[PDB]
Amino acid sequence: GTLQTILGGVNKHSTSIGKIWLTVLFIFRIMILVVAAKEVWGDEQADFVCNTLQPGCKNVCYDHYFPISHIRLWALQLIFVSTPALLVAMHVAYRRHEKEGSLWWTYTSSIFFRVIFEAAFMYVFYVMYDGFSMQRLVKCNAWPCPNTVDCFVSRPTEKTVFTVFMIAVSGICILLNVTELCYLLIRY
Amino acid sequence: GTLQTILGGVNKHSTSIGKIWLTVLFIFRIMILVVAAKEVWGDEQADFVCNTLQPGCKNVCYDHYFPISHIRLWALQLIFVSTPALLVAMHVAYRRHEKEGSLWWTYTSSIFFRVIFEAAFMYVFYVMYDGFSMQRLVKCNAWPCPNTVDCFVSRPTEKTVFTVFMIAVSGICILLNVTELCYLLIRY
Repeated sequence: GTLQTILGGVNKHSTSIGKIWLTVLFIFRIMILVVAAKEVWGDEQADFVCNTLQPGCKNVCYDHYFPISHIRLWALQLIFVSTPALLVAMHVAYRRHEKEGSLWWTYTSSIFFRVIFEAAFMYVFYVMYDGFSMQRLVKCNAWPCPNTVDCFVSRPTEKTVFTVFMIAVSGICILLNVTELCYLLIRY
Repeated sequence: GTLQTILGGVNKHSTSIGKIWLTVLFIFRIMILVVAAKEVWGDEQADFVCNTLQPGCKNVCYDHYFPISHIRLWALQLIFVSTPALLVAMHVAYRRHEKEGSLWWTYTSSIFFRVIFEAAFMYVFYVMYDGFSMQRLVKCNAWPCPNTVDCFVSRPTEKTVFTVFMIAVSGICILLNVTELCYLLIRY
């Protein structure tokens, strides 16, 4: 709808890599998250199965091993990497309404925050889920589960495929931002 | 019925302790086993409850912790301590039909086997069940139970009360047999 119209304006104001490659990969990630990945995680808790009769053990074991869902993490990441661009668009429009360094300092800082947000969320993915591969079986001993209980994840393989996809694209977006930084560094 | 009539005959052929005290304690144990204890163990497996959804885990955990039921052990013990008396009764009757040392050697050996059988079964009770107290909770990890499963025993306290009763009486029967041995030892 209006999203592509809005992205058209920020498309008209960027650099070689920024106009084309960064914008395409950003839309690439949104499409994957929306049309494909969001329904892989639909039954994440409904189809989580634990071999026990203890009431409440399923709730605490799912919450222990999935403190925040993968799709919610990706939704937050896309929002954080798109706000610096949104700020520049309004900042330029505000400057136009009133009417080198002013735009240069904002644009350079704008791509600096995207690298930080991109790397921070990638780091969170690794430490929180201990690698990018999801297991079929999780062993849970949190109260009130008696001793250790076996619980089984829903669609672990398909979730691994989409996890590798999102991580790979995010790593590419980091490299593109770094090269854009270098092109504005050699300019001096 | 005829059991007391049969016990009357062996009552007429024994010694001071043997005629009265050993016979009474033997009948004492049979009454407890039959009229009281046998229905404490009636629902031993029916009311054995395990906190799991694994099919077959209840069967293997009950079999692991109760390889042979207490009442079946006591039934075997009473049979074994009553056959030496039964042999003497037929041996004497056979001797009567045909018609000091011959009866003395049999009678002395007869009370010797009762001590051995009484002590052997008491030893089995201790090693197999690790003391004379039954626990409410047993932890079981035999296949196919996943990890360790909590299982709950039926009527553990009442079974402990009758276990202490049968063990105490059996220990008294050992002492009575030993004193009878001493009385036939000082005779020389």
